[PDB]
Amino acid sequence: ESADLRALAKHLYDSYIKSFPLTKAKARAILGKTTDKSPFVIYDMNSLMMGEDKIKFKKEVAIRIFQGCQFRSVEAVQEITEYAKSIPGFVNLDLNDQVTLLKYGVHEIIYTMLASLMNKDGVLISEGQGFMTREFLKSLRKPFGDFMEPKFEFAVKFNALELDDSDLAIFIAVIILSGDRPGLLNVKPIEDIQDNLLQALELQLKLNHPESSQLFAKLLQKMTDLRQIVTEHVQLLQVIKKTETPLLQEIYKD
Amino acid sequence: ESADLRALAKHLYDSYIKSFPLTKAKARAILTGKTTDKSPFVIYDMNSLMMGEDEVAIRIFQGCQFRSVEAVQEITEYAKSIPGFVNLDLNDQVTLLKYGVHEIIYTMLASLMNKDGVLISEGQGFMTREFLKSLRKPFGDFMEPKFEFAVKFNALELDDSDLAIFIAVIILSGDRPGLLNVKPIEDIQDNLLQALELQLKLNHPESSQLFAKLLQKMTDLRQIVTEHVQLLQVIKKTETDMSLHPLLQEIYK
Ligand SMILES: Cc1oc(-c2ccccc2)nc1CCCc1ccc(C[C@@H](C(=O)O)n2cccc2)cc1
Repeated sequence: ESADLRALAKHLYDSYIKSFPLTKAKARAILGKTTDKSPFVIYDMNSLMMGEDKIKFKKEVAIRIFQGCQFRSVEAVQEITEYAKSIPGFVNLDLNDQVTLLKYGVHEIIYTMLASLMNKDGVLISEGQGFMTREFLKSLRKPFGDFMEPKFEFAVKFNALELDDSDLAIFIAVIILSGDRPGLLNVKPIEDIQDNLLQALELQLKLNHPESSQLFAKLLQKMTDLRQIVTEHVQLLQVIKKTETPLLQEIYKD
Repeated sequence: ESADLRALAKHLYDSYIKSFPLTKAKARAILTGKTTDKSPFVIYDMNSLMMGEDEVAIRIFQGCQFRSVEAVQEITEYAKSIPGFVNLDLNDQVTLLKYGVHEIIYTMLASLMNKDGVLISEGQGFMTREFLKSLRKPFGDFMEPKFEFAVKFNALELDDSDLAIFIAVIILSGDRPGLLNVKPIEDIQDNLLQALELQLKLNHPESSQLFAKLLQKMTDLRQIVTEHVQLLQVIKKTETDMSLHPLLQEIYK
């Protein structure tokens, strides 16, 4: 029934709003033009120095930035974890499976949601208070110059679909309820749920983007691009391990 | 109009049948015991390999190469039948084939597989999964991920008419590295995706969201290709005397 799919769609949009403080609509207004404020721009080493001193950020510079992405990605995991629980049926799943789906899904959500904060020239930083340019990130080092580049390329491609928060809220849920995560114990109810969410997403895009033909298919094929980016992210973290050689190390276990 | 989509579905299926001599329907008939087709000789060890022939790890490897070269040429014929494909920039035609070819091969190879092995030699033979594992250190690994994919993919229970549209969709992907005109390619794929969407709903009415589940397999396919390339580079260096087929070299370049 199309009413229940629409009900599922709004539920999720309502949860998403409560879970994620900095929304795409907001990020876009900031990027985009709503000149009621302005983010501090970081475009080289000197602008970074002021960036710290001016707005509060709670060794080598290339390292210090990388460690900031870690801090922020840990914050995002809690936000995504909170959102997951609102997805109808998710908390009724076996607890090991809940943890499994969060464990593997979280990086895909992060880069998906990152794209909302990125344009072709840079990324909003620190609750949108800043803007780190793409050039500045390119110019970091032999290891750290390629950390963000693949994520900018995906964003450019992802953002060309012009999804909004109402669309994304349902896409994110689809991602979490992936029944192919390794080590899952009861795959059926996960797929039962994802199938329900895929119906709601399908209907969401049709009503919200009636002229955008086959957008559902294009977005689902963007799931390969997310998976490939996540794959080649740990491929950098393996090399970081052999370059960046205590109780904080524990907090950012992964 | 759906009628236009049904016409495209029919057209692609027809070309599929004309391009691929060993269909899934034929493959399944041979595997299950249908008396339309005849039973395969089974290769499960060295003597059974010696009998069927009436160093082996390399022999099997060069055998898979010859079959991929053969498949590439079949896939190339199929592609040309795809409305709009031959009208594309020639450079892109080659690029779409370069990256789409192996993804098609592993998709269609699933059709020839069950959990316990794979049809060979136009369905005359059947080589067991376990036998393929028992091969030399660098050659014992190549087929497993293909089997693990096939088991998952075959569970969707697509038929040749479904596969015909899906492989069309794979070929006309506008995200291939180095394409010149993404728009004409994506316009055609939209049309194909619509057709597939209608094909699946009609052909598999009781099968919820098969379209979405099918598209998500394109993830699994791309991983299979990367694992394989990695694994070929190991053999380049291990086996200095082993030759890869020119057509396969230029694809992997
Ligand atoms: C296990 C087996 O053995 C034979 C075979 C064929 C003829 C003679 C002896 C064995 N075919 C198969 C499997 C089906 C054919 C087949 C297998 C694998 C591939 C992928 C293919 C590729 O990546 O291009 N390849 C090349 C070398 C190793 C893999 C393409 C085609």
